[PDB]
Amino acid sequence: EVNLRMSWWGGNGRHQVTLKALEEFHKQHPNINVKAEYTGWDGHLSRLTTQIAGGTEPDVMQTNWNWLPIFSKDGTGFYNLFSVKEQLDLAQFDPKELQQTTVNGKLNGIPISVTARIFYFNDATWAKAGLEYPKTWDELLAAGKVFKEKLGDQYYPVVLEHQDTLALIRSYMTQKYNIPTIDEANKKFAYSPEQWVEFFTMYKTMVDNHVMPSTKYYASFGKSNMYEMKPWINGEWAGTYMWNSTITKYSDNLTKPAKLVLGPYPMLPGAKDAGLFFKPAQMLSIGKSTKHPQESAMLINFLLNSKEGVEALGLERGVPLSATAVTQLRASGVIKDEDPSVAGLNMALELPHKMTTSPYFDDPQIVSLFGDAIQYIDYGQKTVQETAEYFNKQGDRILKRAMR
Ligand SMILES: O=C(O)[C@H]1O[C@H](O[C@@H]2[C@H](O)[C@@H](O)[C@@H](O)O[C@@H]2C(=O)O)[C@H](O)[C@@H](O)[C@H]1O
Repeated sequence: EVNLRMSWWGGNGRHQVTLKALEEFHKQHPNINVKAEYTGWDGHLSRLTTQIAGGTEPDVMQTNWNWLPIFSKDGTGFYNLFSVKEQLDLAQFDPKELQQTTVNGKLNGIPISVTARIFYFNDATWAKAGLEYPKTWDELLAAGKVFKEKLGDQYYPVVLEHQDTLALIRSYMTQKYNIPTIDEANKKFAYSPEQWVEFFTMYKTMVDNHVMPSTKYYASFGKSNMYEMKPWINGEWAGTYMWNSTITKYSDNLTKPAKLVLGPYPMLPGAKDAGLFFKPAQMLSIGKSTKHPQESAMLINFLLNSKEGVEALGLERGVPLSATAVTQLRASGVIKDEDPSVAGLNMALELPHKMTTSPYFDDPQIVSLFGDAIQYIDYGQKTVQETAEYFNKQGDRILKRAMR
């Protein structure tokens, strides 16, 4: 007679399918009740951090890979799933994906899917602009002027939120210099002061060349989710550098007949590595002190492995890593090669991508610092030179506290 709580984040489409899956789970186990706790991405980590600090987190959580150092530096912040391998079929998940979710030999999460940020474009707006999708960084930067002149000041090749930008310029810097962004031995960023000048100078170039809204223009709209903004819905902001695993949260709010379409991935001649931010998209974890680890395990197995859970959940989290699950969704015709999300992943996997991203590159205080920094620049409060030093200094401090 078992009462479980489960949290997750995502759009309403993801909420809808998860809710149907939990109703089927309860149908399958009338002795097991699941209270569902769901929101969008915004504030979700923050609410979870409060819960975990008071020992009141859910039995089952959808978790983010970059949270592992936050909650489980020593692998003990989430229940070890090696202890519930009897309810939960672990062999369906590739051992090297499961290694991305293991900390000090403890299995902290089951990776649901993998993802990298790639370029998707509004095919309607790009058609009107008369432009081909950029194949090079130089083309991306040259696209802004064409949009601006051809279609109007309100038209932009892409919109980039600060976290997207952080990833994008890093990918460019990885292509050029082929070094990790974070030096983990020394608990600090690897870039020289000059490469940080180059990083923020690139931002300023793209903003001046009309590639994307400045953070000041972006702020003139409202506090909405980006995919919920008018200039996104009406095609004026004509693309996104986005996780393939959540691309329908974006393309579903376009004005028909507009679609998001996979763009090419810009690669500097002579680059040894595309500098993708490629990671597990999300995990399902069990609370450290859950009073029901076995029922929590059963629920995660249902959702990720069972015919019924897998069918219900569809692709609202990306392309399943579970071998049974992904085979199932291909056989039911739900996974189609031409779908932007599946095509996005295939293209990414073919890109040279040996460099892995440190979970510290996505530390929420580092991401928040980045947005502060480009806002310094856009609102004229710091020069590029000053912003680059500021970011390097304040960032190395955060890293030290984060990697503590
Ligand atoms: O919901 C997802 O599928 C993703 O959520 C997380 O990303 C955040 C937002 O949900 C997403 O719209 C994007 O803008 O980036 C945000 C972020 O990266 O923190 C995960 O980080 C993704 O891997 C994915 O699970």
